[PDB]
Formats: sequence, C-alpha cells, structure tokens
Amino acid sequence: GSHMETKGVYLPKYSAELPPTDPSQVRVYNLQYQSDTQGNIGQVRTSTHVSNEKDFQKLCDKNLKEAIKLAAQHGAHEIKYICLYPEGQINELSSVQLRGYAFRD
Ligand SMILES: [Cl-]
Repeated sequence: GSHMETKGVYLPKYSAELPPTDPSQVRVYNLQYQSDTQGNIGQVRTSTHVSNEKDFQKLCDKNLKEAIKLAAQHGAHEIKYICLYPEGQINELSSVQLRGYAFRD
C-alpha cells in the first residue's frame, strides 16, 4: 500500500511532565479488558488513513510504532493498546486507529 501519514496525540491525566524514556525499552502489551486501564498516566491515540492498503496488520503496526515513540517521549515505561476500525464501510478515506494507555513503573 502507498505510504500515508500517521497522526498521533498524547492525552495526559496530569500536567506534570516526565523525563522521556527509550522507546525501544517500552513494554508493549495487548489491551484486553476494561480493568487493564487501571493506573494509567495517560492515553496515546494514533491513526493512519487506509488509502489502498489491504494489509491491515501493517496499518495496526504502523499505528503501534508511532504510539510507542510518542508514549516514550512522554515518559511511559509500558503501553497497553488496541487497534480499532470503522464500524461502517471501510474505504480509501477511512482511518485505522489505535488507543493506547501509558503506564509508569
Ligand atoms: Cl515488549
């Protein structure tokens, strides 16, 4: 599929800034349950337009790599994430999204 821009935002629970962490050492887990969010310091949300991509695992991975980088920039030691898709018809103007919760040890 063609390259498309992956946008990301970090949504902190609190105003204090934490020292950045090394993104390669962020621990990454699947977000499986509501209770998994307990204790998080904030959320990371990323998204990429679908365009002509047919491999949606690649779009989820693209979202995840940006989410890891962004969460690490804001001090995360761990993220728990899920990739999300439109409930309606997917087309080239659709977006694949990721919701991640960031944690500090
Ligand atoms: Cl990991």
